[PDB]
Amino acid sequence: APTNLEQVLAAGGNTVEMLRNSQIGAYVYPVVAPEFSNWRTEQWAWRNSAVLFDQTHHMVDLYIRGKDALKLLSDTMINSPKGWEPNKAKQYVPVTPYGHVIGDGIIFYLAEEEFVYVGRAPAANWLMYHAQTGGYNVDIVHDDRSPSRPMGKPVQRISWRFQIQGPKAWDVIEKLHGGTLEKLKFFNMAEMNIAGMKIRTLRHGMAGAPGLEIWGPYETQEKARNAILEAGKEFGLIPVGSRAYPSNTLESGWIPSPLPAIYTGDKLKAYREWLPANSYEASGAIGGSFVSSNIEDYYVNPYEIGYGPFVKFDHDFIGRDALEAIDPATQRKKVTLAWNGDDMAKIYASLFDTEADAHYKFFDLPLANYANTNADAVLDAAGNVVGMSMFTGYSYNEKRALSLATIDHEIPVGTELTVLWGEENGGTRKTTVEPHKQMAVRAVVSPVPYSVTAR
Amino acid sequence: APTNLEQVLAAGGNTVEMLRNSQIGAYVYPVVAPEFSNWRTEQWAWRNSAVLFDQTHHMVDLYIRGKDALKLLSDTMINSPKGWEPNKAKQYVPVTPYGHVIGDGIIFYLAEEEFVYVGRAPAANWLMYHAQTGGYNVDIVHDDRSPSRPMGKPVQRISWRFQIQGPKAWDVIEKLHGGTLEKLKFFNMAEMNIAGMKIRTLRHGMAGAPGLEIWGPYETQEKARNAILEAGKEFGLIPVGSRAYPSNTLESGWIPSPLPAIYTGDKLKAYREWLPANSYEASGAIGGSFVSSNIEDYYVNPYEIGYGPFVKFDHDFIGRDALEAIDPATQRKKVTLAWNGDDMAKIYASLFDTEADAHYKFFDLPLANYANTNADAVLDAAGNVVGMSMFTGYSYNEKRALSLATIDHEIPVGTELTVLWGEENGGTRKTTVEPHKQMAVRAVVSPVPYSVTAR
Repeated sequence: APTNLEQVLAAGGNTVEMLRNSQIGAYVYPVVAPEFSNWRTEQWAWRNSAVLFDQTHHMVDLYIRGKDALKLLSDTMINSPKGWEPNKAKQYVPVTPYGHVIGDGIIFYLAEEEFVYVGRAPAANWLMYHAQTGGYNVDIVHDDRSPSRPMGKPVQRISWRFQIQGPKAWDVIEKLHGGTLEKLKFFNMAEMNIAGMKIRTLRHGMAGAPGLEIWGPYETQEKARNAILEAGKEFGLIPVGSRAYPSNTLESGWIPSPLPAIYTGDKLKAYREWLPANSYEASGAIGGSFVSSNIEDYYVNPYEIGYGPFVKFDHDFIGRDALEAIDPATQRKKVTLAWNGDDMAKIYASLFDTEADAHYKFFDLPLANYANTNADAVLDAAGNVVGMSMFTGYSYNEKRALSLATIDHEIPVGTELTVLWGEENGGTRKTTVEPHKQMAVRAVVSPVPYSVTAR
Repeated sequence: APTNLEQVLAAGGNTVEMLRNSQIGAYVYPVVAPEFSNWRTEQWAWRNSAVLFDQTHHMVDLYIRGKDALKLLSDTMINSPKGWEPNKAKQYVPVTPYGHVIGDGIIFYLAEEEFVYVGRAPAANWLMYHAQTGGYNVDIVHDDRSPSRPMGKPVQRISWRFQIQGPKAWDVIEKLHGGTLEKLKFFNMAEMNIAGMKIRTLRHGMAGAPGLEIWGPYETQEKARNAILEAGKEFGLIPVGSRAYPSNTLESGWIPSPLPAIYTGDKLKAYREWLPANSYEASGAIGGSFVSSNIEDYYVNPYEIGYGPFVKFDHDFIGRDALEAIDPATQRKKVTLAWNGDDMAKIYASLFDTEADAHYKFFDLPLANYANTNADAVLDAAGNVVGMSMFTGYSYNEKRALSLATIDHEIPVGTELTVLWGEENGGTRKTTVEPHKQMAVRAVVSPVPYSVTAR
């Protein structure tokens, strides 16, 4: 009977309990082969040779055109619009009237009155809601991420999207281009040659080496991919599969999975009435050890997950007054947590114990998340909750399990905290969750992007 | 330049070195979603509730029709053809003139002069070769297994193929049928109702409970699957994904991956000249610790992997004289090996050691194979090679790592052997293999199908 999120919550009991017991299953990175060689060698190659990341399938694309497109973005983003011209992209971050992050994605300024958003569903949904109901003179084409389990059905996108990354990425890029390619400033857009095509580019990079994101119409996907793989053999470039790909951010530092902070607040009710009952927001899941009965305790604001530097009070935008009220120097801070190797060994050892009543929560490799939104409690030595761990996995490059977290600002790097791993009472009813007992895992606060920190 | 296997071997150096360093990558179970809930709960359900196995995509189908179809099978199988009539299936096992297993699969006797083979490529290739060159009045339609990495392209098969299994499987089956369904003898075929369709059935089962394999034309796949999932909710039936599915045989006892024993022998040269250069046989891979320079040391005969009882000297068949020369009571025997939990913990612990020069070979869960054909040496206390371990993984039902092996006949159950896990010299050049060091893993000989054995 419910058709929108507001009706789902009215009928669904406590919002946290619903989300933490959702039947949605895993958050899937679709369609791309799980592995091409193996996830360990694929992780190694983005730090030691070169890789082709296939980003064609796991993100929502919004094609936004019209007289009011730039206004729609300016009205809804914390980012400065001042001086923004075609061929520059931004990491679009919208907040609610209450100052909390809704989501984020990349907004490409393609030409006059032509933009494309690329990212998870929540910030796309917010843009569509405002384009539809806010009176904007704008046309939107929504191209959903691909189906999680296509089961043999054909898959289409409007565009393909790849990245070429790694210490030898620029060598591959210039080999493809046919000569020297200028390294522009980060997120500036241009073009390059690939097999006689003019391919638009976005200056990117990771682990201290420049790279590119590239895209084009879906029909040229194979033509481009085969040229990249062929030219890159000289430099050891290998394609990366969907098993290894999402673990890259454990090293790069981007938290992809903030809870869309839209479940409460009278000013957000019209949005809850617009969001479908089968939306990401209504159907998705929360996993991990952090327990509150108030869904607001799962919200983050931009300063807490690293977007403080993007906030610019130089344009009107939703949530501006709330952000101006915040003191940036007392906000929780994004860190990397380096999980203790002995504790990791203990977690895995418990899978092979034939006599114990229970084992510790299965920690998949290289990505251990088991919901759309991840929320593990971070504790100090006295047992206080001092942060929230939001994305969890393992780097073959570091031989460490790692998570991205937001913790109280005064905690110095090198501090050993604990992350409570697993859920309470044998686990929630999520279909990703097998019965298990919890473990406090020792974790050292480290910088973001990750760098090795003595304890 | 090479067009067939014979030319590949002539140009490729030592056959073992080629196969053990092949660039083919992983042996993939295609198209079916890796997980629907999670592989641990999916494994648990085939022993505690019910499951839908989706077998539509990982096997080759041969549709064999004609006056000489039955003769073609009789001439090539060790199995007795005596008294074989429509609506009985057999596990077809062909051997070479030298007595060695080529492969195996299920042959359905559908009607007069109508058969279908379902299994891995090698026994299908053998059938096609004999149908094409042996003078048989027979027509064959070859329907390949689905692509390993479809990457969004549409996937078609002629038939869908499911199994319904688990202790509550028969309850689900009878709910679908609309009433009582007679349990026929194993591998006898009949029919059942599913959503108003007449669905052909194959009597099957596992873990002491009866089940069915069912099939139909590809176009009714969804209609059947949705009815099965709907009727099975009452009994806790869940679909199984492609990550958990191939690990079922570690409990059931079937070794899927004998090396096709066709690389040597003058009587097999005509077959090597017929096999394409991109065949399973030419392009595939051998992985594991067992090292010989003679590819024949990787061969098995039917008595060594459990098909001795199928051998019937009551018809003419290829390899009959070689099998009659063998003494069945001195042949190596198929067993399950129960890997030591402390050693498993040590294998996994090494992934989290930031200071060690090397770690042990990654042991994926729940299936740890890293080639088409698996060959790990099994050692006794004195260091002698006493068997070959051929399929490796982990059962959440047992909380044990397990492998299927063939070992010297005189080794009693309960004996603790070792399996050498990993490859030598840092590992072969297979793309599934990360750099690693070896470990001798303690393993207790146990019966097949697996049952817990005190040491």
